[PDB]
Amino acid sequence: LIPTVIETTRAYDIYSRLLKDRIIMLGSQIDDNVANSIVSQLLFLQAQDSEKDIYLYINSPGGSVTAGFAIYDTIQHIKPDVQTICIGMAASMGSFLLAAGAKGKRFALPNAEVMIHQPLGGAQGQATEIEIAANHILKTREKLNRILSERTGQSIEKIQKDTDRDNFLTAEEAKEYGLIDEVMVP
Amino acid sequence: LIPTVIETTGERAYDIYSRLLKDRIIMLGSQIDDNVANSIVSQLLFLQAQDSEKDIYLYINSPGGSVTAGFAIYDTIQHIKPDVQTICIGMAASMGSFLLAAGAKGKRFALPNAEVMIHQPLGGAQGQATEIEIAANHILKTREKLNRILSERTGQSIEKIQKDTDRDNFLTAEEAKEYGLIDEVMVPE
Amino acid sequence: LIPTVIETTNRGERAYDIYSRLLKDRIIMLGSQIDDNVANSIVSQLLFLQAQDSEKDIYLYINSPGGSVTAGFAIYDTIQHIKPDVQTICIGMAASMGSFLLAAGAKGKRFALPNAEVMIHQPLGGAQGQATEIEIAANHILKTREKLNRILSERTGQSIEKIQKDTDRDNFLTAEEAKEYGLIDEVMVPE
Amino acid sequence: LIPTVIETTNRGERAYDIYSRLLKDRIIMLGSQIDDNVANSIVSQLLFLQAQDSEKDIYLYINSPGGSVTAGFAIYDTIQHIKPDVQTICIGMAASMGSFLLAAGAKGKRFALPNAEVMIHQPLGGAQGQATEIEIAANHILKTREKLNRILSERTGQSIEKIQKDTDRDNFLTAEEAKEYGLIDEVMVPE
Amino acid sequence: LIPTVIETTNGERAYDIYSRLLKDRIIMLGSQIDDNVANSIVSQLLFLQAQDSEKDIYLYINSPGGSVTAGFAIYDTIQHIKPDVQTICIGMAASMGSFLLAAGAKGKRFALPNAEVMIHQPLGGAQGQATEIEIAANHILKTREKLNRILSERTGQSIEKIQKDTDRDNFLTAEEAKEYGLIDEVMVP
Amino acid sequence: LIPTVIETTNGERAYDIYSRLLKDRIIMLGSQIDDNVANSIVSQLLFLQAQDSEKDIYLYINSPGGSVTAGFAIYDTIQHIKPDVQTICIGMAASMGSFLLAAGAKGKRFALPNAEVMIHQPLGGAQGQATEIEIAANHILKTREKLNRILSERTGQSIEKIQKDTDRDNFLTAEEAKEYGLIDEVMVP
Amino acid sequence: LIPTVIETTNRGERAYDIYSRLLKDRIIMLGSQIDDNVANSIVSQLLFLQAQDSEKDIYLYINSPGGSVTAGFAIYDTIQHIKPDVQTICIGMAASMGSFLLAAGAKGKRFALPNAEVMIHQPLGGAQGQATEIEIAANHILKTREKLNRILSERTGQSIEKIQKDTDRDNFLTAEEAKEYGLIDEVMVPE
Amino acid sequence: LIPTVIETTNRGERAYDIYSRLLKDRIIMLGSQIDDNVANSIVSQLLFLQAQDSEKDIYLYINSPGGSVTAGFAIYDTIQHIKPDVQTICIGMAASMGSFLLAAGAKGKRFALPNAEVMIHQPLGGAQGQATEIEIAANHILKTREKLNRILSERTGQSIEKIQKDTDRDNFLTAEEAKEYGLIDEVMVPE
Ligand SMILES: CCCC/C=C/C(=O)N[C@@H](Cc1cc(F)cc(F)c1)C(=O)N[C@H]1COC(=O)[C@@H]2C[C@@H](C)CN2C(=O)[C@H](C)NC(=O)[C@@H]2CCCCN2C(=O)[C@@H]2CCCN2C1=O
Ligand SMILES: CCCC/C=C/C(=O)N[C@@H](Cc1cc(F)cc(F)c1)C(=O)N[C@H]1COC(=O)[C@@H]2C[C@@H](C)CN2C(=O)[C@H](C)NC(=O)[C@@H]2CCCCN2C(=O)[C@@H]2CCCN2C1=O
Ligand SMILES: CCCC/C=C/C(=O)N[C@@H](Cc1cc(F)cc(F)c1)C(=O)N[C@H]1COC(=O)[C@@H]2C[C@@H](C)CN2C(=O)[C@H](C)NC(=O)[C@@H]2CCCCN2C(=O)[C@@H]2CCCN2C1=O
Ligand SMILES: CCCC/C=C/C(=O)N[C@@H](Cc1cc(F)cc(F)c1)C(=O)N[C@H]1COC(=O)[C@@H]2C[C@@H](C)CN2C(=O)[C@H](C)NC(=O)[C@@H]2CCCCN2C(=O)[C@@H]2CCCN2C1=O
Ligand SMILES: CCCC/C=C/C(=O)N[C@@H](Cc1cc(F)cc(F)c1)C(=O)N[C@H]1COC(=O)[C@@H]2C[C@@H](C)CN2C(=O)[C@H](C)NC(=O)[C@@H]2CCCCN2C(=O)[C@@H]2CCCN2C1=O
Ligand SMILES: CCCC/C=C/C(=O)N[C@@H](Cc1cc(F)cc(F)c1)C(=O)N[C@H]1COC(=O)[C@@H]2C[C@@H](C)CN2C(=O)[C@H](C)NC(=O)[C@@H]2CCCCN2C(=O)[C@@H]2CCCN2C1=O
Ligand SMILES: CCCC/C=C/C(=O)N[C@@H](Cc1cc(F)cc(F)c1)C(=O)N[C@H]1COC(=O)[C@@H]2C[C@@H](C)CN2C(=O)[C@H](C)NC(=O)[C@@H]2CCCCN2C(=O)[C@@H]2CCCN2C1=O
Ligand SMILES: CCCC/C=C/C(=O)N[C@@H](Cc1cc(F)cc(F)c1)C(=O)N[C@H]1COC(=O)[C@@H]2C[C@@H](C)CN2C(=O)[C@H](C)NC(=O)[C@@H]2CCCCN2C(=O)[C@@H]2CCCN2C1=O
Repeated sequence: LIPTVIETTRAYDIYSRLLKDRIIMLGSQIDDNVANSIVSQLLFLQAQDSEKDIYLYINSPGGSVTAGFAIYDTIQHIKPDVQTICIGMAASMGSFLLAAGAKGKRFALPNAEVMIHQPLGGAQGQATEIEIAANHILKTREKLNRILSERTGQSIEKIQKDTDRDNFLTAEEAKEYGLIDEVMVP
Repeated sequence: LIPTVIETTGERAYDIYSRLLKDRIIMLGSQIDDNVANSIVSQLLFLQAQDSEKDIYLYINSPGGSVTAGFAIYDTIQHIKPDVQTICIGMAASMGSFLLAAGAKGKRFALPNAEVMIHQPLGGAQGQATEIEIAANHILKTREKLNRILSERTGQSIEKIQKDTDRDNFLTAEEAKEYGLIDEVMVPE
Repeated sequence: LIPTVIETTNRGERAYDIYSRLLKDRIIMLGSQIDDNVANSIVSQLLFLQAQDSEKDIYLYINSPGGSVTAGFAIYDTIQHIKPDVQTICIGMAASMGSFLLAAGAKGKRFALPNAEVMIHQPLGGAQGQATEIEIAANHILKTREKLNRILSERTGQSIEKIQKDTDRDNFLTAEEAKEYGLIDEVMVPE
Repeated sequence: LIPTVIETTNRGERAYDIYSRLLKDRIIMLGSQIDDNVANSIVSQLLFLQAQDSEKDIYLYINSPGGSVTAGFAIYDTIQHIKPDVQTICIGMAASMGSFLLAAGAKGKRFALPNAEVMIHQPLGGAQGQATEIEIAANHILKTREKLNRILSERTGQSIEKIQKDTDRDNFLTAEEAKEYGLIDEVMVPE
Repeated sequence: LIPTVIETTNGERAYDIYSRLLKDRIIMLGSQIDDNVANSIVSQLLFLQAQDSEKDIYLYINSPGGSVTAGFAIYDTIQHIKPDVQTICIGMAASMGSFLLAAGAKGKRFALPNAEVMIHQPLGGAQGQATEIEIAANHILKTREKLNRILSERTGQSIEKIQKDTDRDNFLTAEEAKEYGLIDEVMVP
Repeated sequence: LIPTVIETTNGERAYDIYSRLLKDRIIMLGSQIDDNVANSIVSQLLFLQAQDSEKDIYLYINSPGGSVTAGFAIYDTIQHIKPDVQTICIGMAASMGSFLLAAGAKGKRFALPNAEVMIHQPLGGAQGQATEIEIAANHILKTREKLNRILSERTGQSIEKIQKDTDRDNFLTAEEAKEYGLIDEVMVP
Repeated sequence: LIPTVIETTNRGERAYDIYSRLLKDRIIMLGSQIDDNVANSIVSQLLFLQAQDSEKDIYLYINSPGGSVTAGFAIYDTIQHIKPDVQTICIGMAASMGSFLLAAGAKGKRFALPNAEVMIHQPLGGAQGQATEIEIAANHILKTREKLNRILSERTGQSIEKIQKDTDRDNFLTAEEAKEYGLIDEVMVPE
Repeated sequence: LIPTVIETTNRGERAYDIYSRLLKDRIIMLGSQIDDNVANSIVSQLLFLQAQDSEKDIYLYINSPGGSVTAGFAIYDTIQHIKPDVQTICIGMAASMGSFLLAAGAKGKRFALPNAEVMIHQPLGGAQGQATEIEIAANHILKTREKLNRILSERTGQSIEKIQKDTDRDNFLTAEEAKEYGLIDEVMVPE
């Protein structure tokens, strides 16, 4: 399953060994369980050293918006720069969090994919209940577009237009858009 | 389970519902879907073709169902020349109560222990925010359309109907009369 | 699954399903669970027989575990509305709305066969969701119960209080006990 | 899949399904599990056959595993109520409520074929819920067993005590054993 | 997909194929034997005796058997009625099917050259208390003793031999079934 | 996949990330509230008081709520213990989650700038007799009156306003929740 | 997912799961549905705590919907058997057998938190089969209700008659209502 | 789900699961449905404790609905084989093979707590297939029942005839009734 590594100076699972050097893996669908683990890792690493950079590695299709905002707010709240690196795919809220990294320190590997889209949801019941859920999800999208605007340097209007459908971007296209700063080269 | 009857006028065999239709009675006694709506519409148009002067009688024991199917029946009632009397037996709920109130003025009835339920329309939305936005706007406009027509038929204000249909509202025959959904409570002869 | 019978008169030979044959002699069979389809059949049959003859008695044979309350009331109100006396006969079992409709027959003309069972209960329902939604559903079924007890009081000669108490749990009765209660007038004596 | 028979008749040549053809000669088939649908069919048939002729015998052929007790009593009460003698013939198997209805035939006219099976047992039921609810259903099914045993005592000539002991578990009886018991009167001999 | 056949009269008359065969006193036992099948076969046997008490009846058997009690309903009706019941096996007569094949009128039990015959012991089951399992065992054992007793009388084989021969499934050719005493003749073109 | 963290001592000690946080008096309420979650949270609150009756406890909330009774187990333990319980909403505090957020020590209830807060009425159900439905309705209504009473005291809003505001699902931004009285401060970097 | 606590102790620094840590101070958690597994765990814990110290009080925290009656009586009988006083604290909810065990605590030492719920009701069960089998299960669960009511009478100071009426249907009680009833002794005040 | 306890001696600090801790003091928990896995655990525990000390008593605590007969007999024969007295204590419920094993404990040393239930019954099984296959299965379960009744006769002081009659249906007993029967010697009086 998950391999064990030995350091001379104990036994670590590979993910915990990376955390010792301030690397956090976001490598799954974002639910509350994932979000609370990332949050706790971010807070622990600040408590260890308030000044040294943190590195968030992202291979995620996204998931829950609220779970993603738990991570987003914790990134912005803490003193250290949180560097972000896209490996494989950062989609939806995973791409949102890729863009959330410290300005100048957001990366994607050359063949990594980035996807931007509008939030997904649903409601079943009375017209009033459907009205509430529609107004809530539209306000959630407004909140997402506004932050992405500030993050990428693109206008709210352009982001609305470009996320209307699923938008698949190359690592190059992600830089051009302003979702990342550099394509990390071999 | 559907019984057969014999008439003496030669002689002919009828299923009970076809026999009532002979005397211009239409039965709306199930969940309102497309099949039911198209049946009732065809029945209403046939009875007008036979006689455009004589009254038609729509007996209602229905939990409602599809709003558009209900509206297909509604629009046919209003288009045709004959007065369509409505009679609530057992229960008229949702689109069933809407169609009960759609009967010719002075000619909407309910039996003493019949129940009338009014409610807001039900639906669903899946997918993207804009897809949910369209679905929400559609069902809200559908409700506006329902509330407007009900207002005109009952005499009640649009907002009172908005308030009284927000949650499921169960009314007795007397309460439905007082509300303006019907005109008379049909008492034993 | 229903047998066919052949009938002979001035008009000749006619084939009937057995239930349609009984209907020709003003007998309606209430022999299933009560839903909207059954109710609408009964209602249509009651109205047809009044149109045929508004003086002659109608006969409702009941072998039913009840079912839908609103469906039963569609039958109930139709019985009361039409001019002819509607006799009721319990064969086998009249439970729930079945027993309500048995008590609904014309006074003096309600019967049960010596080994027929009669069951009386309170109405059954359900609610899932918000506290307000549950309140409304509770209030509806309580008012439905009030209506059932009020009518049953008139037909039996018992108080609403006694009916409330006796219907709190499922209450099974013999034919004799149903007669003593006022649900029926007579136990039908064999030949 | 049931066959159609053509018979030359007085009014004219006629096509019947075979079960309806048998009904013409006053034979009713009880050949399935006893539910409310089956019971109401049998009741209608017995009432139709009395209306045609109040004097001539009726013949009820039984190949049934039983089923519903109340549905069985709808058939029982109708048999006893009508004037004509109802003969009972067990073909294949009469079990549970099937065996009860076999025993219910007019005295001297209850038959089983040589290799036919008769099974007698106590009522089956259930209750799930509160202790009060389980008490009611237990008391109800126990009174139902008393009613069945008391009638069986009258019909077979055996004591309630003996029937109680003999029906505690499933009891399979041969045709000759059914005769000795008093469930039937005669084993039907090849003509 | 049961085909309709037409026959001329001094006009014309339509039959489904099976009802047409019954007119010439042929009963088809061509399915698994349950109570529904048994009561149908029993009624046909009784009807055909009523039409003619003298002329032979013909039972055509392509059945894998089924219910034992349903089988005995048919068996006892065959024995009761006065007409001779000829039995013809086409395809397969298994279990209670083969029992009823052997029950045909003496000298009048047939099987087609490639038709198969299977004899076996009765199948059943019980689940519950030891007392319940004992009763169900004693019942099925007595049923087997009843089957073996009659098969002995029909075949000429001893009760002990049939017990041995039916312990497991025994498949017989048409010639073997003749030799055994289950049939009298193999029917040749 | 809960990561292990290592800390130096005058040797070394391993912690799962959540147990490490508890050492500094942080309790994570980051799942649906059931009895298992409640008893875990209750035990942590009681343990931390036992360690130090003076120092603050910190409850971090990312919960969609769940059970009301399980929620009140946590609520009553917060009130009982002497230490001030600070509440911080990350991501979402919904239903009983938002109730427990509002239950934090006065002046010490927080939410992050993009964290969402949802208030609603309690959910339930009953299926059976009218008597059974009445009891279950009266019980859930009384539970709501209990929730609204406490929320009134915590927020400053009237019992009547909260009733109106929780009739349907009400989604609040971190700023709106502050203004409402559910939290005291929006936590800024 | 349950947290691990590190505590400095006399023998040395030690890692505990939080529930085992509480047990060290003589606290047992009853925080799930009561089945045989839960019951045997509680029994073992109560016996272990007597063995360590026969004099010092034990504390049973209850957040339980109830469950099995026999499993509940394994816990009840062990509480009464041991020498130490067993204090009971209702946190969140004590329902059915949960409320019974709350009432079972040493007199003067039964508590509920201000917003904690207490529910009392009659036993739940079932039977499916013969009339004899249903009789046995009905008589068994009725005797079980008598046993529970008789003990509750002793514990709360109310009559068997009152308990019978009050537990017929589900009865939800506030902490203060539980105190007036005598199920608990005290509502636990914020310190 | 099982709590951990820390123990102190000459050998220091040791952490135990609560059931392993009880086993150190020669207590075996029989607190589940009896299958082969449970039986093999009990058998291994019994043999280990004899190896440790062949004089000191062993204690078997029983909270069990029974299960497999052969599994129970593996435990039974192991109890009888080993030299130490094996005391039995019924907590909550000993039903079926659970009650058999309760009666299996050393004479004079079988206990039940005042509210513990004891149930006795006949063994349960099934058979599907040929008449010969059903006969064999019937004969096996009947002989299994003979063996159970014969042993229960010795341990209780009742006749095989009385045991056969009393075990025909599910028979529930109080602790006192179990003592009167000879299944246990003593009802365990509280402190
Ligand atoms: C090994 C474990 C280390 C745990 C680190 C937790 C931490 O840094 N929490 C953030 C809040 C937070 C939680 C979250 F989930 C997501 C976020 F983005 C942010 C925090 O408040 N940090 C404080 C320092 O720690 C605290 O002061 C105390 C004890 C610490 C164990 C827990 N605490 C708090 O949670 C409270 C809420 N924080 C405060 O009391 C102080 C003062 C009030 C405003 C919040 N706060 C601070 O903001 C303090 C002073 C400003 C610096 N300042 C922290 O860094
Ligand atoms: C025995 C079968 C009788 C069927 C009756 C159909 C009928 O009355 N249709 C309505 C339209 C309609 C359909 C529906 F589904 C729901 C509705 F509410 C209304 C109708 O058009 N009625 C006409 C009479 O019939 C028609 O003229 C012709 C032939 C008739 C067989 C079918 N037709 C039409 O469907 C068309 C659409 N109608 C017309 O052609 C004429 C002229 C154009 C406007 C519609 N129309 C009429 O309105 C005529 C005007 C003369 C009065 N005027 C009807 O009653
Ligand atoms: C061969 C088919 C015969 C169908 C018989 C229907 C019938 O008797 N309906 C009841 C209403 C009713 C329906 C129901 F479902 C359950 C009920 F309990 C009662 C009825 O109204 N009966 C009338 C006679 O019939 C009617 O006058 C006309 C035509 C008849 C085919 C249909 N109609 C009505 O449905 C309307 C509603 N009835 C009336 O218009 C008249 C006058 C307004 C009050 C109701 N009404 C009558 O009550 C008339 C005069 C009083 C006698 N009086 C009926 O018996
Ligand atoms: C071809 C259609 C034939 C229909 C025959 C029905 C019939 O005979 N019902 C039994 C009752 C009954 C029903 C049942 F389901 C199971 C039973 F066991 C018994 C019956 O009452 N028979 C009467 C004759 O018929 C009736 O008098 C009238 C009309 C008949 C169509 C229907 N009716 C009744 O149902 C009513 C209830 N019966 C009566 O009115 C008379 C007088 C009141 C007591 C019952 N009753 C009779 O008992 C009459 C006189 C005594 C002879 N006496 C019948 O045989
Ligand atoms: C077109 C429809 C033709 C229907 C043929 C029915 C018939 O033949 N029944 C067998 C009994 C039987 C039923 C069954 F399901 C399986 C069997 F194997 C046998 C019968 O009894 N046949 C009698 C003639 O018919 C009857 O006498 C009367 C009317 C007939 C419509 C029905 N009945 C009987 O069912 C009764 C039971 N039979 C009798 O009453 C007489 C006298 C009592 C003993 C039986 N029985 C006869 O055995 C009579 C006299 C001996 C000749 N004898 C029949 O052939
Ligand atoms: C490392 C483990 C720490 C365990 C902490 C348990 C604790 O604080 N329990 C609360 C009760 C409680 C339980 C719960 F689940 C939710 C709650 F909100 C509250 C408690 O009672 N605390 C006492 C101190 O502890 C106790 O006195 C004893 C031993 C402690 C191990 C367990 N006990 C009790 O549970 C009993 C019930 N408490 C008391 O006996 C005393 C006196 C009676 C009233 C309750 N009580 C107190 O309230 C005492 C005195 C007031 C201070 N006062 C506690 O702080
Ligand atoms: C750390 C491990 C501690 C284990 C403690 C078990 C224990 O106390 N069992 C209770 C019985 C019991 C079990 C149960 F599950 C629920 C209950 F309610 C009660 C018990 O009997 N306690 C004894 C002390 O322990 C025992 O004497 C011996 C060894 C102990 C390891 C196990 N034993 C017993 O189980 C036997 C049955 N008990 C006895 O032998 C003595 C004498 C016979 C009557 C029972 N008994 C006692 O009752 C002794 C003397 C009275 C005090 N008296 C205990 O407290
Ligand atoms: C620390 C592990 C201790 C394991 C204890 C096993 C044990 O006591 N087995 C019983 C057999 C048995 C197994 C079982 F599953 C359920 C039972 F009820 C009984 C046993 O045989 N016990 C012997 C002692 O042990 C043995 O001698 C040897 C080694 C022991 C590790 C295993 N063995 C046996 O299994 C064999 C079968 N036993 C014997 O060989 C001797 C001689 C042949 C007859 C059986 N037997 C004994 O009966 C010996 C001498 C009499 C005393 N006598 C045991 O107590």
